[PDB]
Amino acid sequence: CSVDIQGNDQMQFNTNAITVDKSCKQFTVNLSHPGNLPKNVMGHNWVLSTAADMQGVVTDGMASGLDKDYLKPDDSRVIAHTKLIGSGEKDSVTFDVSKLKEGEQYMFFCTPHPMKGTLTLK
Ligand SMILES: [Cu+]
Repeated sequence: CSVDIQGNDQMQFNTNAITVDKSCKQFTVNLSHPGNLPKNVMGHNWVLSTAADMQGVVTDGMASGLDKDYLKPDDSRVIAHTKLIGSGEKDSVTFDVSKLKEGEQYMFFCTPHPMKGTLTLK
């Protein structure tokens, strides 16, 4: 009931797709950042929302800026998120798998960078 994911200096996640076993009551993502660039210039976060909500999350996050991890505080669209990390740093996030609803489309993404993928219940 976890997955390790990396974001690198070339604005790439190392996976495009996360699957969550329905046996899991909670799920944990462990984000890391191979490379050499620091947070203030190539910081990554890992953020989960519905596909429909992603654009607003990104837009409001960019408006909120670096010190708020490029996320709007208390954004109710955000199901789960990590903090922003620079190279060598790590953050994990855990969420309640019962927040994932039947028939909904979930996406994960970094807010400052064009990096995204799908999250699916197995
Ligand atoms: Cu990023």
